[PDB]
Amino acid sequence: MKGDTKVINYLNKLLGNELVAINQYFLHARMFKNWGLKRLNDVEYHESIDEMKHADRYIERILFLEGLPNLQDLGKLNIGEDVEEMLRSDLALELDGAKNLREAIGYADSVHDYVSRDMMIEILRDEEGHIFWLETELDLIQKMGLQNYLQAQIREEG
Amino acid sequence: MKGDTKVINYLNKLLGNELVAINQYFLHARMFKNWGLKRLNDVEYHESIDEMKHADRYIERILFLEGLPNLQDLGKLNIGEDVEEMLRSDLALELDGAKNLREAIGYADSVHDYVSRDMMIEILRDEEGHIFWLETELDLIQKMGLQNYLQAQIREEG
Amino acid sequence: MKGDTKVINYLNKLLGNELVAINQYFLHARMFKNWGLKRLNDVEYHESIDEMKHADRYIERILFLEGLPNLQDLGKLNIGEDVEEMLRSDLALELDGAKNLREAIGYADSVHDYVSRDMMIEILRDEEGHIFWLETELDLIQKMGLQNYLQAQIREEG
Amino acid sequence: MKGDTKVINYLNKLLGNELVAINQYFLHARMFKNWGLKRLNDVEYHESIDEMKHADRYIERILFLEGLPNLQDLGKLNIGEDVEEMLRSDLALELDGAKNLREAIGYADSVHDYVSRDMMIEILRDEEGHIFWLETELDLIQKMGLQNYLQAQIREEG
Amino acid sequence: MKGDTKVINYLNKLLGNELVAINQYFLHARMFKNWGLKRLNDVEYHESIDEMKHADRYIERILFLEGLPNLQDLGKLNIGEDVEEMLRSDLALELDGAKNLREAIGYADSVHDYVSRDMMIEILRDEEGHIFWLETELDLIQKMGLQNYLQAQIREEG
Amino acid sequence: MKGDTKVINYLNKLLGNELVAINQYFLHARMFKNWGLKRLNDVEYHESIDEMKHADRYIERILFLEGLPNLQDLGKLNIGEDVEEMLRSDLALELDGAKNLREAIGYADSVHDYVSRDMMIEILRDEEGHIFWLETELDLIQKMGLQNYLQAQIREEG
Amino acid sequence: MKGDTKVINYLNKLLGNELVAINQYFLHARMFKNWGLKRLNDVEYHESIDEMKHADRYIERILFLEGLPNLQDLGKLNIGEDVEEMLRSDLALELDGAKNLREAIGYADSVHDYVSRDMMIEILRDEEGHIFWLETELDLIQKMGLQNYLQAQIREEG
Repeated sequence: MKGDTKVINYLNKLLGNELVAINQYFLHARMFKNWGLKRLNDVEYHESIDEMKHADRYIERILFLEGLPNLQDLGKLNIGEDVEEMLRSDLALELDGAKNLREAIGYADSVHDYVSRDMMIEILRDEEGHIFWLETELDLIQKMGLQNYLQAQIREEG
Repeated sequence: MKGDTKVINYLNKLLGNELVAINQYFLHARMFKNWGLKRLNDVEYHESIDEMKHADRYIERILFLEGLPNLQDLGKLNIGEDVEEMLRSDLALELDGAKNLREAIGYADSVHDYVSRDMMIEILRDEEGHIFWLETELDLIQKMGLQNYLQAQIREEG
Repeated sequence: MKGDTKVINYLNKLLGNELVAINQYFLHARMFKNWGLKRLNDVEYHESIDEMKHADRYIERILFLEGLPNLQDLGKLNIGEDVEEMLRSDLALELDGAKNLREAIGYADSVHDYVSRDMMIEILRDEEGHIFWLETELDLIQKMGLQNYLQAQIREEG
Repeated sequence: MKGDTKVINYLNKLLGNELVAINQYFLHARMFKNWGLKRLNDVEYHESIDEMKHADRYIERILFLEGLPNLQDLGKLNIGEDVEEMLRSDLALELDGAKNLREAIGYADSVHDYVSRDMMIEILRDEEGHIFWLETELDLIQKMGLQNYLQAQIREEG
Repeated sequence: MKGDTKVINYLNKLLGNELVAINQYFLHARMFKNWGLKRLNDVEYHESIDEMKHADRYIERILFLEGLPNLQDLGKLNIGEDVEEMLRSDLALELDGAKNLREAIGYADSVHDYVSRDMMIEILRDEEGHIFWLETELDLIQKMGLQNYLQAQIREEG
Repeated sequence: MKGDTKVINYLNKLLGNELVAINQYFLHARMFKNWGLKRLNDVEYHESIDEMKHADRYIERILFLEGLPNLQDLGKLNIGEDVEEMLRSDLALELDGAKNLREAIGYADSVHDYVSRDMMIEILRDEEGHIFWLETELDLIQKMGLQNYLQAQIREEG
Repeated sequence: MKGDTKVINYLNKLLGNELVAINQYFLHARMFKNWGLKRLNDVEYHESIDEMKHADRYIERILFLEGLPNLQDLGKLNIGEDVEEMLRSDLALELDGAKNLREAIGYADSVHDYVSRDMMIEILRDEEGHIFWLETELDLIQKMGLQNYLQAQIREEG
């Protein structure tokens, strides 16, 4: 079903955001894992998987709307070197991504692509949940100190 | 069954205490939650629920005794800005409420409303249990230091 | 995550509405219960519980957006003296609340806070379901007469 | 298998009756439901479903006999404005349809289409069961009065 | 609850679209069945059922909003004579309907009927899923040829 | 444990191959899905997942050996436009990847990194299995013709 | 089956390494246990058991190849006096052992004793897993501090 050209462009831009997040979160997860921070590995790895699910939704929607998914261009990753820097990088990435989503959601509404909009709002809802988690962790590092914080990550939280 | 007017006035005063506590504990709970202090959220939230149950008992008793439950007047909340201030505020609230409960229990006995008294003694027993928990938590903050204390709250206890 | 100030003000206004409904529905329920109208107590009590859930959603959303939930100011309750007056009062409360919600949902859209909007639309949907029930019960009082209507409430509808 | 042309015309006429009943009973059901008359909604909705099953049998039979099912022409609905008027309209509809069925069954026998006849007699048996329920309900409205009658519909009849 | 008059008119127009689709899909289904194309009968029949569910939602919403559901006027059916023509007819119907849905969704938003809007968006999401299926099947007819396509329909897919 | 620098360079090169395959196979998969070729979607999607697992093994091994995983550089994808072209592109990618693996396996042996070698041989064994599947499917397209081949993909194989 | 004499000498040397590790890890384990460091006792004890399993494989392989297993000569143990020193001693022991293993694996290949080689690669894979754990724990001591580190060992991890 032929979709709006600019909606398809937005979907490819958002897909682009997801491809960056997938790689950044996956590497951060395994860096966490390599440092023995099992709890952070677990959360970060599942964020990575969650972004794959988002990318999948963008890809299928683009194909349905008869556009061409772009998995070729990969934006800049920002891999941190310590736990706080890594989480702060994820947070900045999520905030950038949420700005893009808001714009796309607004535009999709204006050209009456309510199904694309509905999908993006669900994804945005997922992203704000991740933003909440990040902000909380970043504050906890300051509140309990880095040594306690790292100690709180070495066992899985199940 | 027409009750003693002053007993009903006491029950409305105690109900008023409960209405303040319900709101104060519920907001403190979600503030804890927003900070990632899942254990404190869990306890604080269930205290709020417990105060709803106490309010319910007062409301039903007042109606049975043919009085008019007053849910319209809401006393002063004292919302804290950090964990210790919030727990100290809850404790002061509990101690004030216990003073009121003691007065009512004495008065109900004097006019032979033993069923109202029996109800209030159970509630007082619940409140001293809460007072015990608060005093213990406040002492632990001092004994293990705030950083260790916050760390001990980020996972649910169960 | 720093939210829009006017959205946060809307959320606090809506929270204020919920705090009124919680108390109004709770007292109405126990009045129904005190009269032996078990069916009405059951529905009314669970509406009270449902408004607590709505308040909870507003409170968590406000805290996330870094605003201050206001549980201190309690609006006017309108407690009825007979079944029809109580239900009509609940209905007026719901209709007033729905106007406020519609306005907030519109504005949330205009500043691209689609997650707050999504939350509020779910709540509005709950409220219109409650309005449907109220309108139905009020009509049934007139159609079967008050004596039959009351008789129909004295046993639980499981 | 090439059927009798006039038999096919009868089946299309009967299908036409079913299409009317489907819509009339479906709307009547949801009007009942909207008024809180759950028992009537339940029965009326299932009659609508049963008329769909009848329509289905006609459609399949017509196609087998190599005729063209007519779903395009929709006869007059008679939507009532109150419960008694709605049930009396359903009853008149059933009686008109039973007349049509009797004529078709007689003709089908006459041209030796015994399988179409057998199908139609099963449907006629279903309809007389519905006519029985309607006559009963209409009599009960008079015998117990409308207020009692409506009270008896507000709960599901297990 | 008195709704917006034009929203109600939209809902009746959409209900009208559904009434056409119910009949068109039901007849197409049984034509498929009569040809031995069991897989197409199964999908097409369940589309008809799905459109009945959509109609039900419109009817109940209209009644809640105190309007009058119109089940009397039936728009033009376009019954195909071979498989490709039938599927293309369904597809044109779905596309026409999606246009109406988009228009209604935009208008409901403008008068703050967010619950009617939310219902319609769910329905639009369903229809685009049906549009996807239709486009796929039509392409498969071209890609594998009609003889292979028909062979692929004669057993149930499950 | 500080690894051999050139081994780490090989692992990053092989990771790079995996990153291309992950994206190429995922897009091909959903293209198959969009075409209704359910069997091909299922296989292609699971190949994509298998390459993610391989990438995961490289990333963890690089980190253990104290190198820096490179997820930033993404090589050329070769997305096909029809089924045969897509499978041939996958096959060329796999053959290129196997050449790189053979080189790396030889080199790792020469510097006594037997654990890296052992890991790569397992991965090579997986890739040759995929190569077998691709070559088989490509031959089958020619042997049964494209129309029969496409028909054989529209149902899941399980 | 008469084996290569030099391979057998390698197997006896590696067996000697295992005999040192078995005793060193067992004593470190019970020293940990005596200090109340239950998590470390658990891991260290199971490493000792794993080295017994490795020794067992060497002994059986040596006897099969018709050599004489040497369990008489025991190399130098390096028992640490505090947790960090003990772990660093284990790590140095593992690294020395891996050097010997790589050499033996290389030589087994040159004389085509591929089964001895295959056994040794599995053991090497085990040892690098142990090296990973050791490096991680040593880094965690510095990152969270010894006091937090010790606190993190007093309960079993399972």
